Amino acid sequence: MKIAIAGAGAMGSRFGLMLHQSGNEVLLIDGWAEHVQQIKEHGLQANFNGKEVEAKLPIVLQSEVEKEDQVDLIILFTKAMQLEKMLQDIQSLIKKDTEVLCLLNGIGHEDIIEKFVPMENIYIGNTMWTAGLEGPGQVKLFGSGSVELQNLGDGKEAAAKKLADKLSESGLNAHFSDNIHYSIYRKACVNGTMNGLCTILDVNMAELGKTSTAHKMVATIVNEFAKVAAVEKIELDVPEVIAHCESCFDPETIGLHYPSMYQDLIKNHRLTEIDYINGAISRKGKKYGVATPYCDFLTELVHAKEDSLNVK
Amino acid sequence: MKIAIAGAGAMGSRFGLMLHQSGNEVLLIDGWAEHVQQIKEHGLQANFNGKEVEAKLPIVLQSEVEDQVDLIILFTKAMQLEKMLQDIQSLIKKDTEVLCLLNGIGHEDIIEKFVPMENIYIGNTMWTAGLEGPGQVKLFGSGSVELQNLGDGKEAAAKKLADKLSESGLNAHFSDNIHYSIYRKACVNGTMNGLCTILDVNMAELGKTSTAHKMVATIVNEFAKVAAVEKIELDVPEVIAHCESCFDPETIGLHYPSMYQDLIKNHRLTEIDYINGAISRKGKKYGVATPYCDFLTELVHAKEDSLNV
Ligand SMILES: NC(=O)c1ccc[n+]([C@@H]2O[C@H](COP(=O)([O-])OP(=O)(O)OC[C@H]3O[C@@H](n4cnc5c(N)ncnc54)[C@H](O)[C@@H]3O)[C@@H](O)[C@H]2O)c1
Ligand SMILES: NC(=O)c1ccc[n+]([C@@H]2O[C@H](COP(=O)([O-])OP(=O)(O)OC[C@H]3O[C@@H](n4cnc5c(N)ncnc54)[C@H](O)[C@@H]3O)[C@@H](O)[C@H]2O)c1
Ligand SMILES: O=C(O)C(=O)Nc1ccccc1
Ligand SMILES: O=C(O)C(=O)Nc1ccccc1
Repeated sequence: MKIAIAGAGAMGSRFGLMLHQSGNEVLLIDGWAEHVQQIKEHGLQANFNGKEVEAKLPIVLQSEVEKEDQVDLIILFTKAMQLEKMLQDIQSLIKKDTEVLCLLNGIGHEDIIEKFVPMENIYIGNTMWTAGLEGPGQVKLFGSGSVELQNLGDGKEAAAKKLADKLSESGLNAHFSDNIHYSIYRKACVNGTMNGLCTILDVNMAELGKTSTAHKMVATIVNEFAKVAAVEKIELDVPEVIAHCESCFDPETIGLHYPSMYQDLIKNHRLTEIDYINGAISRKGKKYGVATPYCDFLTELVHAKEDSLNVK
Repeated sequence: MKIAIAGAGAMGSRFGLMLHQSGNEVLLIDGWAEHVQQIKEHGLQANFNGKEVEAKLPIVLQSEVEDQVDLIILFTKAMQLEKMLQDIQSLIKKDTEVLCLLNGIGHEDIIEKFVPMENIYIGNTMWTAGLEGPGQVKLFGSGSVELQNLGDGKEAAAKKLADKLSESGLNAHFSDNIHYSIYRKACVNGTMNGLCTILDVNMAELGKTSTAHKMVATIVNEFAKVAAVEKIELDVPEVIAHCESCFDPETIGLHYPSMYQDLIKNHRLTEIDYINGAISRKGKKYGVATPYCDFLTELVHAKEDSLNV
């Protein structure tokens, strides 16, 4: 099939590369002009599991997408703050039958996606794959991963399973889930603890785990996520989710890495996705009458940090 | 009168120096051996408002005290206060006034283990100081002191003590509501010190951020809820404004708070357990939610652990 990767940064480049290596036709769509020009002239370059790889993937600036152009599957992989503008720029690509899959971190992206895409064509999930964008046209891809996804449209279960199988045929290890909202919240707890705490404390995940108060901070935040999720009839298994968060402390899994939010703000001086993670829990709390002070304070701290570095 | 400065770091050095320049007899007591040695050999050196100054002040290691004084001024960091009181017990006679001007809350409790209640005076100060290295301080700006007796009937003795300090330029005032005053300064220390430390900014930089006001106000409200249980009713709007006045680059805004100097610059443990930590402890005791103070205290301890302090 024809697959467009809308947002061809670290993760988008991974998925595009893997989907291309299995014989899919892949179009990359991106908003970073220098990145697009590099890929045009020299292809996408990857340190892929140690091996230098190059692939000439077609790429277009999101503002230059052709209303004549058309794909079967759009995979969204922008950062949360770029999602709307990306959808505005590529709407003409959204035809009757086009599947649209969102695998961004954070909560609530469906609402935005539903302004541009018919409900029956929306698939959402999250992923445990990782990736790094080293500079224009350059990515570093290590580790293993998985994808979970579910259809949001009534009667699209089989189409969702098919979509997961298709991704799995390119090595993406994708699974259909019958409770994607539970799965999104659970992963959001990980992003809601590791990302902001590492960023503010200036540590990697193993270093965070070594501190005497990490467990208390993680557990308090996870409880706040769970109280908000319960209002939406999602009952998180808090002890399992706390343990799932703390498993990131292990050097043998992902502990030696810095989370994406750290790479964004501390290393690259870019705005973070905090409003969509802890911030989403704060805004829900206010609306539901649930106290979410740690999410409020962590969000505030991260914004302050962004401001202190003069980030956008 | 013979004055001992128990804890002769940045602030203890200021007070000692100013008290000595007015003709008081001053003994410094400290636990930093290298600092004590430097002062013995070369005197205490200060950049004092731009003038290089040297004063040869007697100094003794706290563990080698022997040597009576009339007034002890405590100026350790909070974490060193108990050990300091243990080491200098022999100096605390039925006579001796003991004045605590440390930042933080609740130091009377520990002082009462060593000092009779009628001899305890407490307060806080708006003076500033920097310890640049052993035997070296930098002293700029203006300041003030507020203090009150804790013992019944010691009001006049407290006023006299304030006048004495004022005679050395310390701009000290008696207060009839020292607990209000301690809480109000603790709100400053409970916002600026931890937030600057965690965010790696000076006070003016903190004030320029979009969320500083919200963080300050939430914290101040937690202090006020705890203080109200103890029948202290903070004027929350005025306290918030007093905190935010630190944001002004033309007054104190260009400075890094003491906690920042401690942990980020010098890799030393902080006073967090006696500021935001004291509000958390009280919140547990009174059933009052203090989540910002809990989280800020946790974040600072995690920061300390990450720097292996
Ligand atoms: N990277 C990871 O390991 C990881 C893991 C799981 C989920 N996620 C999630 O996947 C989504 C995408 O993350 P990502 O890491 O691929 O983001 P990314 O920042 O690498 O890319 C996002 C978009 O930003 C653009 N961009 C990147 N750097 C830029 C710069 N300097 N100037 C201009 N544009 C620039 C990219 O070209 C791309 O269009 C996010 O929601 C993220 O949280 C990421
Ligand atoms: N510095 C300020 O401007 C200021 C302003 C108002 C209140 N305060 C408060 O006054 C109290 C004392 O503060 P300070 O600034 O004078 O503390 P300080 O850290 O300058 O000195 C306190 C004690 O620690 C010792 N010390 C300092 N560095 C050391 C080292 N490297 N190794 C071993 N020992 C060392 C000092 O000799 C001193 O005895 C605190 O409660 C503080 O919060 C300080
Ligand atoms: O950093 C991120 O944004 C992210 O999702 N990291 C992550 C990936 C897989 C497992 C755990 C955390
Ligand atoms: O840094 C400190 O510990 C401190 O108390 N600073 C401060 C001084 C004077 C006025 C306001 C704050």
